[PDB]
Amino acid sequence: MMFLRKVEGPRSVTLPDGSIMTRADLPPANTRRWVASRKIAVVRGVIYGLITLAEAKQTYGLSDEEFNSWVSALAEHGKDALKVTALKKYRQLLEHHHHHH
Repeated sequence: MMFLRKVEGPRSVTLPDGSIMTRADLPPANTRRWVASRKIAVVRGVIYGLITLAEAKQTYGLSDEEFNSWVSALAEHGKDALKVTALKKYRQLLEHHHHHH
């Protein structure tokens, strides 16, 4: 089962403004203490780095409102609610990824 994203060598993803993080620092739903950086790392890590919210909800979904509260903290400006960086990208990307030339 191969994916369109050839990622393995990089090992770490870069968040829009949050440096690089690996697939090892991901809170495996359990975790111990969910701190701000810890929570924000989940939403940015799963959505921007690894998988879709389908898997991120089944694995890292914990409580749906809880997950929303992380995104809400990352939103700040909620007029459009779609202009949220992590969500806008996860939404816009589905409509034409790019075009390699």
